[PDB]
Amino acid sequence: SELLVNTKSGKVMGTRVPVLSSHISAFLGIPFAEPPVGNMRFRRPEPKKPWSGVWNASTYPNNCQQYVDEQFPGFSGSEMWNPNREMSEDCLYLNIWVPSPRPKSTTVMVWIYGGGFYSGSSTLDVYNGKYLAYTEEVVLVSLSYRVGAFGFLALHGSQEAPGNVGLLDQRMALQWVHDNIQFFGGDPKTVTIFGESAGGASVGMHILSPGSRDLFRRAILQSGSPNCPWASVSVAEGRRRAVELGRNLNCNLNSDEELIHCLREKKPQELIDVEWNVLPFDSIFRFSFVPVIDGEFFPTSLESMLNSGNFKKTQILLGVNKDEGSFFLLYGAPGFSKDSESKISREDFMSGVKLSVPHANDLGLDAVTLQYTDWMDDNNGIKNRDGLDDIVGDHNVICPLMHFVNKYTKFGNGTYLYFFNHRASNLVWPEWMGVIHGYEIEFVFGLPLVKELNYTAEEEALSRRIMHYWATFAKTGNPNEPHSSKWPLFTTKEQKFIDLNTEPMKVHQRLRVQMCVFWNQFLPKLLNAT
Amino acid sequence: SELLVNTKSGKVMGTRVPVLSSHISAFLGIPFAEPPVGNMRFRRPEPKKPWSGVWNASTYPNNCQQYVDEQFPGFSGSEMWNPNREMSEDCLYLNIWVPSPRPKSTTVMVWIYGGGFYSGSSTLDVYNGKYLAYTEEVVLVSLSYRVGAFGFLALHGSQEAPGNVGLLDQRMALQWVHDNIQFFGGDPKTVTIFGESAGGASVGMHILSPGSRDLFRRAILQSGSPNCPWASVSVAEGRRRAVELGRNLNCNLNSDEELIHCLREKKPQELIDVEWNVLPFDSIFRFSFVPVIDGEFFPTSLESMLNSGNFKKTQILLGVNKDEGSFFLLYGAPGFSKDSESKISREDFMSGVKLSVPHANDLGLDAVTLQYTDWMDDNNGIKNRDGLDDIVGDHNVICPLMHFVNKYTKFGNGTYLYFFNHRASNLVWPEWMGVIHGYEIEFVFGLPLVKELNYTAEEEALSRRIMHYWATFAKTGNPNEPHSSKWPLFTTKEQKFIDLNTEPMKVHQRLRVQMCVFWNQFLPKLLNAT
Ligand SMILES: O=C(Nc1cc(-c2cn(CCNc3c4c(nc5ccccc35)CCCC4)nn2)ccn1)Nc1cccc2c1[C@@H]1CCCCN1C2=O
Ligand SMILES: O=C(Nc1cc(-c2cn(CCNc3c4c(nc5ccccc35)CCCC4)nn2)ccn1)Nc1cccc2c1[C@@H]1CCCCN1C2=O
Ligand SMILES: *[C@@H]1O[C@H](CO)[C@@H](O[C@@H]2O[C@H](CO)[C@@H](O)[C@H](O)[C@H]2NC(C)=O)[C@H](O)[C@H]1NC(C)=O
Ligand SMILES: *[C@@H]1O[C@H](CO)[C@@H](O)[C@H](O)[C@H]1NC(C)=O
Ligand SMILES: *[C@@H]1O[C@H](CO)[C@@H](O)[C@H](O)[C@H]1NC(C)=O
Ligand SMILES: *[C@@H]1O[C@H](CO)[C@@H](O)[C@H](O)[C@H]1NC(C)=O
Ligand SMILES: *[C@@H]1O[C@H](CO)[C@@H](O)[C@H](O)[C@H]1NC(C)=O
Ligand SMILES: *[C@@H]1O[C@H](CO)[C@@H](O)[C@H](O)[C@H]1NC(C)=O
Ligand SMILES: [Cl-]
Repeated sequence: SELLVNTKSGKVMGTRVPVLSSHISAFLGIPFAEPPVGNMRFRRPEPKKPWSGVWNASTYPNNCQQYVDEQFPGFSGSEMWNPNREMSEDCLYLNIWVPSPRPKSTTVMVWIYGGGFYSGSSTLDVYNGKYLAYTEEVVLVSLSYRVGAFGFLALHGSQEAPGNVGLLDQRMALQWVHDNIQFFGGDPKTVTIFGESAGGASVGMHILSPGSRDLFRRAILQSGSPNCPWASVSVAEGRRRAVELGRNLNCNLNSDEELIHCLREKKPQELIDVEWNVLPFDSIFRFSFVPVIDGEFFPTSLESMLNSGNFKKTQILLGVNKDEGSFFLLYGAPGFSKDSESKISREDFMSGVKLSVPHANDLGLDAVTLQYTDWMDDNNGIKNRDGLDDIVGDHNVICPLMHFVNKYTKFGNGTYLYFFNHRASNLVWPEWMGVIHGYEIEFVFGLPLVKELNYTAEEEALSRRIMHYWATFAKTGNPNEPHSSKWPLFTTKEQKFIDLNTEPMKVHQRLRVQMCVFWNQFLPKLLNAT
Repeated sequence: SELLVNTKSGKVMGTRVPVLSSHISAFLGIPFAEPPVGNMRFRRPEPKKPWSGVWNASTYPNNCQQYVDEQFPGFSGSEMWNPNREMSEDCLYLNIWVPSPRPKSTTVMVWIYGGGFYSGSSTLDVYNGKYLAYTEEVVLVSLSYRVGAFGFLALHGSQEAPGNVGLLDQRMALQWVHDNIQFFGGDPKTVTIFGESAGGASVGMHILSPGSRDLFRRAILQSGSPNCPWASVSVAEGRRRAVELGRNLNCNLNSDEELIHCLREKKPQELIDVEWNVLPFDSIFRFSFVPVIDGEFFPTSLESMLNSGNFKKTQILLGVNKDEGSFFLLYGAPGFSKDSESKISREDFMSGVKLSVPHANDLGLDAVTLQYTDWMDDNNGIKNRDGLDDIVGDHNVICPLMHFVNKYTKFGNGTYLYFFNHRASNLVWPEWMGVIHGYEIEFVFGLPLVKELNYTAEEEALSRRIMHYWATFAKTGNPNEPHSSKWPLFTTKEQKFIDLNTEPMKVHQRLRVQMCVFWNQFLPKLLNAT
């Protein structure tokens, strides 16, 4: 009744779920695509053919095939991001939380997970949509999309592996929401897409892409933006990496057809076991199979589209965390450890700068080093550690996002910018890692409202504040409720943003402006000239 | 008797001068070279031919021909640097102050004036040697040398205008002191050469040049060093500037012989009136006719000599003032005025860095700008003003001297480094100009001991401290008297220096190390790329 919904592709039966001493409706694992298996590996997705009978939507779906992180086996801080369901190429499903009783036509929020375009799952505990759906009375959808080679192997000119098909998975789930969310009490004209890291870059890519623009109303980007250096490659580099994948697996490389036929014969984990081998440099915060600037999903270069205003004009809300770079250093840079303060020697600092800016020549590396080194105190291991942390976060997340925010605001209809700098009281990671990439998600999704998880009362209040900003923005284009302190519009001239933490809101201006002139203006000019 | 001295070139008669309620002997205007006039213009100096009779040495000599500064007619702050005697090409003279009664064999200090190698006079009020000679019981000499085209026109390969003849003037005066100062009670084995700005660069140039090394014992460099960017040119650039001088005067340019012959026929003022026209760029802190790296006075490049230890190994005392760049901006950069706070707009800032680093390409100018701009507050006219001030001082004086001191200390026998940051209570210049290039000289020469000049008691104490440091260093190679606070040696590892001011001594380390990494390491590497 409330749990039995007839959609344009067939009937679905959801389940009644408890939430915070109440209940709401969950529809888990609804298919929005034909399974992209067999001959459909690497191909654009196809709409799900209608089914007869009742689709059982009581259980989370499979997760897409991906490299599983084993660096810290059994450690919750890393395991919380790994697939928690069986992995399968048959993974194109979405999940829906609906307030109970079903509202008439309410705001919809669609979550796009991150994971560097090589990993990610809609089913992680921190993406549980029920607290936000219940607390803010929104219809909350989480989609899925192919990652790694399965989603982003790009042999431009082939229609069998054109590239960007994981972005097209996202778009097909948005099309399904557009066509069906009315049956779940959602308003298809008031859909907000939001996501973090690669999911934030994805949100920005749909803002840019003409074929995506009519499938949502407004957007939220968390710790990612479409212009991030890791978020896309050229057609030539994508082809190079695809050919090198075939080389690693002893494939015929004489033609796209023969290469693709070979790759389609391999078991999924065979592809995954060599995926990191196709990267051109030793690096951190770089991923093998990512979106390609193809001339179709992206009609021209990202920068030209931003400069000309060739993008969807709407409201955006976006922001970054204080220490975006810290876990990346843990995973690939010398001298870092989860079990120590990770004081970094001068030698390991120089190695880390090179891993962090792998495309830079030696003069570019010198420029980065000078910008982040205190030459009154250059053997300070804490300053070396924190300097590397800032390099990774500034280069890969904060300054790309500030470039996006300044270009977008010239043409958009409203920008709201935040700086999340609260360290959770119950964090399992060491203090040197600070406010880590991804650790605002648990506040956005209301996990501190769960007493059993042992957040402080101020952390519950912060989460409620953030959920209300997010959902009020989603409903109206403005995070502030009329009548009371106000989160001010970010403007080209004043460039205001707010901190998000347990203290009373403070307004600041020009987020990280000094370092981002270096990353966005000077270093690109230096690398181009040298 | 005491005032009658027979030298190797002939007899001289000095004069008895009052000083601080006592008296000392002065020997003013002693010739040490043949007048470099007529066909001797531009040529190496010749020793003064012996004279008969008694040279009347009671009067200051003529000053060398030079561009006279008329920017502020009648203003003492600028007029105090202009020639105060008649100008003449017949200007190669020296002055000697001798304690009374005549000492037996005492320490000698020889002053080399600055003035950008285009100006300067031994006879300025602030170079009056009588207070230092009387107070510290030293024999004090001030020499002279040809400036401008007369001293540094350079047509390499010609023996008629080889370049560097002003430096050979200085060397001939050092040779005269070596041969004759014993007759005045001075020890030729304990001669300290000291000088400021171009005079300080000159002192460092005699440290490097083999033909000079044996003519002094130890050295003091004030706000100047031999590697300063304004202090030398290549043989090719020296030739270009010489030919351009001839072009400005409608000279035959077909050979060095004809060019030189044309220039020797011109009145001195004719050369001076076009001197500034040969500079390659609009600039500040750049001078037309300066030492040339010739393969003779300087056997190889300054950097290669510093790197190999090819220089005199002895003790040095050297340092800088807080605001070296300030008067240079007043003289040639937009927005600066002696009669205002000189708050600098962003537009005038950009023009100022271009005038300050004239040799830099656009990428280099961006790098300077980024290094000295606070992008949280880029329209602050006070920050823009002080940033430009720092740029001029760091690039032209402080960081070249810090490079010299770090290279010298690897091979030398004792380095003492100071930072002079006292603004005089009776200064005639506005507050924004701070601690100005040249304004430590009056303390070195003891002018605050003259009650009539209205220095404070604390400033007289500071002057007495500085004169005792300078003279104790001259006598012993160590500015400290073994018995009490102590000025520590500058070492490669700890890099210590002291402030010089009216407060109790502070020891610091790594003088302006952050900016000097930029000027000494990064920017040269940037400018040398594709
Ligand atoms: O894995 C590699 N590099 C790497 C991984 C990552 C990485 C790891 N993870 C784990 C995912 N978990 C987390 C997520 C987030 N936050 C986290 C916070 C803490 C811990 C895990 C997190 C937020 C966004 C969602 C995901 N994400 N990114 C980031 C940057 N570089 N390199 C690698 C792995 C195997 C083999 C090789 C390599 C390298 C690559 C370079 C060439 C040579 N290599 C190999 O052969
Ligand atoms: O004079 C010019 N520039 C300039 C002068 C100077 C300059 C002036 N002076 C006066 C000397 N007096 C002082 C001294 C010292 N301190 C002083 C402190 C305050 C005032 C005068 C001082 C300490 C060292 C001894 C000298 N010294 N340096 C410094 C840097 N740039 N440019 C100029 C002049 C005439 C014509 C032209 C130009 C420019 C040159 C560039 C090309 C175009 N130009 C001209 O046509
Ligand atoms: C050397 O020159 C000085 C300076 O002109 C002569 O001394 C001046 O002489 C006049 C009268 O002859 C006195 O009124 C001044 O007081 C003197 N000034 C100084 C500074 O001494 C001196 O007589 C000359 N001696 C000679 C020519 O033998
Ligand atoms: C749907 O699946 C769940 C678990 O697999 C089960 O508990 C439920 O009864 C199923 N409903 C059906 C088959 O109608
Ligand atoms: C958004 O657009 C409306 C209508 O064009 C305009 O009135 C409003 O000022 C805009 N707001 C912003 C923040 O651009
Ligand atoms: C949460 O707090 C309760 C109450 O003290 C405690 O029993 C439980 O172990 C805590 N859980 C965690 C994961 O810290
Ligand atoms: C100076 O040289 C002497 C002679 O070798 C040496 O004993 C002394 O340690 C040196 N002093 C410094 C400060 O280098
Ligand atoms: C010194 O001060 C006195 C009184 O304060 C004044 O008469 C005299 O002119 C001053 N001298 C100078 C050189 O300024
Ligand atoms: Cl100042």
